[PDB]
Amino acid sequence: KLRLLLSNDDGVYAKGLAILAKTLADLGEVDVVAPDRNRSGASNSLTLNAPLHIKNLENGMISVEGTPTDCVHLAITGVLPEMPDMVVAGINAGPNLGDDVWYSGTVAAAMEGRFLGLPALAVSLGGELFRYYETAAKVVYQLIQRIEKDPLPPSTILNINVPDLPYEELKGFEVTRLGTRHRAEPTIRQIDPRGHPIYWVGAAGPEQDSGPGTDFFAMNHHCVSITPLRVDLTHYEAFDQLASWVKRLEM
Amino acid sequence: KLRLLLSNDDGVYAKGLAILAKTLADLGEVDVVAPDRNRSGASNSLTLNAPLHIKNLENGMISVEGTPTDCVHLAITGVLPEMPDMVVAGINAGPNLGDDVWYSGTVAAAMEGRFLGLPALAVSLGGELFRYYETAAKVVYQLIQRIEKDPLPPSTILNINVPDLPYEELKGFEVTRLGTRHRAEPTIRQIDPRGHPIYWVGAAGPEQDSGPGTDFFAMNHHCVSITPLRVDLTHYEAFDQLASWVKRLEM
Repeated sequence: KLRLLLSNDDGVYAKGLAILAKTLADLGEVDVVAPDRNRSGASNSLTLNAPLHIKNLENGMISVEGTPTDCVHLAITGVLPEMPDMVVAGINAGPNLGDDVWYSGTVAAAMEGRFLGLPALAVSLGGELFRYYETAAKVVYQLIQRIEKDPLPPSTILNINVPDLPYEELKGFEVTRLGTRHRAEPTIRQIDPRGHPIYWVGAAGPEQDSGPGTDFFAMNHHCVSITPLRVDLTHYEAFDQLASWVKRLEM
Repeated sequence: KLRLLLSNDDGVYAKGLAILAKTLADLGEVDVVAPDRNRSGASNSLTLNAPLHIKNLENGMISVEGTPTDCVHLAITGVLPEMPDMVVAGINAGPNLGDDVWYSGTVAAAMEGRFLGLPALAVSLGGELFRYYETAAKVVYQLIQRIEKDPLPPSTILNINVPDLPYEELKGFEVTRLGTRHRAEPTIRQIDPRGHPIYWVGAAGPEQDSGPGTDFFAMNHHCVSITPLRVDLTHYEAFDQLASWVKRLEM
């Protein structure tokens, strides 16, 4: 069979998502469960205090009045009649590189697919212009066909970024680590029309660790970037110092 | 004098936060910057699409019309006059164990207090009754007191869960790894007053990986559980295998 669950964070009507769904429709059964509108910065947020409305669209897609994580979670806990085999999230309007991945709703939807039997993919198109969604879609199509022939470890979550170029201009595929940024920009305080102060979250800081081997570098050099993400947040490297510290607390 | 920034995800009115703030005010200068509403499930979502209104309450707590991550992020990028020395989030009404940390606003607040340099603690009280916030407050007091004299690595973020028991009934402190949960409970479908289907996210699933060494195991045996969390999401251990697989993709 191969049943693919697709979601995104740009909203159910986004171009990135429609192109991905059309292209993957040739590989298996595609279900789309996506937010009804733009949910950037949603990260892995779940809506817990309120219930969500859900609408079946004329085109077959399912639109949810909730977050990207809400979409995938609901989809794999009863909203879909049949359990999907993997999650693919995207194609995002914009890159998800380095520190940005921590806040990304696109990455979060993929992460929610860790419960399934096959790898989950998050896919993002770089730049600000978004001219070649078809390139990202082709990359994903290829990854899935291979995953069928050549299994990856279970609970593999791949963060994929694709240069906004024609497929032929792509310089290769690279396994990368997450780059880093410098400190975030300060908050911006303004005064609203009634004289109440308001504060914007500042922009992310400039790229810091962006050298060879990072996702930033691969993208800046026209390579598809593929980063495998941890599903266990335990800092094992810290155990030695922390455990001895806890031992010293016994009085 | 030690500067502590306190936040939470239960909201600025929560008993857990009030107790924690009263207790730690003895150890240093405390600034409280917390959401004006219950933001359970917020994960590290950030408000990017709009500016945030912030207000000072009569008791000196700062109330933010946004997420727990918004609170800490704004607090450390120009809302406050001085950089805090550490961030303490909680005390949460309910445990944050294993998988929970992906969605927890409380954990995210502490985590935001890390990858901008600062040490940080997330603190959660177990169970569903929350009879002994004072116990979690006392535990945190002792850990911070000790941290001042017997320093942990500067990059440390701790996820702390406290059994809901009188302090005298705690069996100890334990370093732990994140356990795992079984599949989450089914979505709960209802109909709204106007005849439209609505769906509630179901409760977290039962403990799966719950044996010796895990946070669940420590909590089940009445120990305070202490898990250090990592800031690098790159799954390095998977690189070599993934790199090899990407080459076969390119074949």
